Amino acid sequence: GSLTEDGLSYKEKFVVRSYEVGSNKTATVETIANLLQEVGCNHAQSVGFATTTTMRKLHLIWVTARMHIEIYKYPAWGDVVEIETWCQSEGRIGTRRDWILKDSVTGEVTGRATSKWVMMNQDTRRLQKVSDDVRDEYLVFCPQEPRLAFPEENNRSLKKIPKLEDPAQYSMIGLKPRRADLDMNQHVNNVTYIGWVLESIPQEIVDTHELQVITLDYRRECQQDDVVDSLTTTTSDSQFLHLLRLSGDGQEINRGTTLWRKK
Amino acid sequence: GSLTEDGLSYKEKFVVRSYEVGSNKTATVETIANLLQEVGCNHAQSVGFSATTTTMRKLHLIWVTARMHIEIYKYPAWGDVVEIETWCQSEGRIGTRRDWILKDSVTGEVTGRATSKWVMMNQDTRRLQKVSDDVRDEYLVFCPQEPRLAFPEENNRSLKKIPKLEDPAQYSMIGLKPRRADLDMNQHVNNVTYIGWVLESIPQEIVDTHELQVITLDYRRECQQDDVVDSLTTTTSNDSQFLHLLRLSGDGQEINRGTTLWRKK
Ligand SMILES: NS(=O)(=O)c1nc2ccccc2[nH]1
Ligand SMILES: NS(=O)(=O)c1nc2ccccc2[nH]1
Ligand SMILES: NS(=O)(=O)c1nc2ccccc2[nH]1
Ligand SMILES: NS(=O)(=O)c1nc2ccccc2[nH]1
Repeated sequence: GSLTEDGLSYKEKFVVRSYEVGSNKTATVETIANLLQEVGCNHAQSVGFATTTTMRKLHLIWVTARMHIEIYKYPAWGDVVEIETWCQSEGRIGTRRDWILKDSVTGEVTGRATSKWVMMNQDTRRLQKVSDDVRDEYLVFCPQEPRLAFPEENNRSLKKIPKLEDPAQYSMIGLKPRRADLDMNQHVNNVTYIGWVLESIPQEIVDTHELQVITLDYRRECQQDDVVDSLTTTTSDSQFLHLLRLSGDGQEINRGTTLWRKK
Repeated sequence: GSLTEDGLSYKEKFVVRSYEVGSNKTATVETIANLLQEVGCNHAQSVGFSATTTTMRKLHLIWVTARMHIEIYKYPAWGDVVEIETWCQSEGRIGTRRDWILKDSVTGEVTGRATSKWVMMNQDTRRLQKVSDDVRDEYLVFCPQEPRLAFPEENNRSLKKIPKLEDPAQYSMIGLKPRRADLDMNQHVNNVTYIGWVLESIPQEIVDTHELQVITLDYRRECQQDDVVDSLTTTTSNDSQFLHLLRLSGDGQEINRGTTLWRKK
């Protein structure tokens, strides 16, 4: 992988692996989300990091508030996918990381993704606005004119998501993370939550449809000793409303929506 | 990746990913096992497979793992390049063996080795059978004919008999179940998931103070998509050794048994 000519974005190519594909012999949405995360990490590394030196002193970190992914074509096993990523400052609200997925052979856009990030103290877990000091250190690595993976007005990446009401139409209960679900800092990897959301989608939908769009809001993290219930209700293509909550007290950890296209 | 000059083995390089590493910023044993599986798949593809031979597909026969043995001396760090060489060997009518050698691409030193025993099974009845001559002839042209062992040694750990853990277990992790990411393209539980489930009953204190050096796993029965598993461990022991058992949560039907050896950091 490498930074582009202007040094304001990063590209990397990936060969889709045998264990990364589902029943259709194409990459799962979890494989795609892991690849987006990997190219974001390589981008941060290439420009010197995604914590700045002043964030490290103040015990501040970037946390995902929302992830939105749209896939037109999932790459097949053995195919090469090229992913371009970049970051943008959204004033004192936080930052945004965007991605464009392309088929390396044709050059066509096969997918796009966007994510909203907020600044949090690692210890108290309290959200803070972005200070000028931190903003100035990040801006030299971002394009200053707008660059949006989802430019369109009233697009699906910025839609408000409601809270699923009991009883849910479908459910998968007692979900718990194992060591492979954790990142290097022993926190549950963000991609695991996408997997848990999808566990309450019936197998008949997965067998007859392809997932086209997924929007996920992250409210609270699942700890290593927590147990999660995944709830889904059809709102309609087929659209669903989703809710992840702790198995015991019913504390919300995530909410989202999915849109599926008939094969 | 590519077949070597003689066409009897296959090599591939991998850059260790951010999500593939544990707390030490080095690859997990599950990442290593996924990479071994990936290089085995690429080897089969390079020599014409899609690893079912012509006679196997008409007879509804497949290769299934009976045992997996992995020894790691050094886990590659995040961003490091690991080179893996793999090859197959016929073991007469018993079945086949796939071996691997892991190397640090910069130094060329051997950082790990693995071996696996495979048996022929009818896909539908699940009945094991010996390898026929017609099938054996079809895969011998892709294997070295003189012995080539990742584990040569006379009393090596890869061929040791594993006993059945007796109740009560010292440690346990109950109610483990697969999610869609744990399945392969054929909707069967991926073999690597079982390694993860075995490791779930190892205490976090062992994981924090030791590195896993050796793992031997016997596969007895598969976990179906609607099954629930209990992972059991008892210490059998500088180094710490454990005896492992995976069984179905309900009737206690054995699915796997194994051993692990851990060395103090
Ligand atoms: N909320 S989180 O993204 O799961 C998270 N919180 C964290 C605190 C310290 C270090 C890493 C963290 N990752
Ligand atoms: N973080 S976890 O993957 O949920 C986890 N923590 C563990 C501590 C001890 C034993 C098993 C464990 N599994
Ligand atoms: N026993 S197994 O390795 O989980 C397995 N059985 C199978 C039957 C048909 C197709 C793939 C399979 N994988
Ligand atoms: N155990 S699994 O094969 O990952 C799985 N999860 C499921 C959720 C809903 C319907 C069928 C499922 N199969």
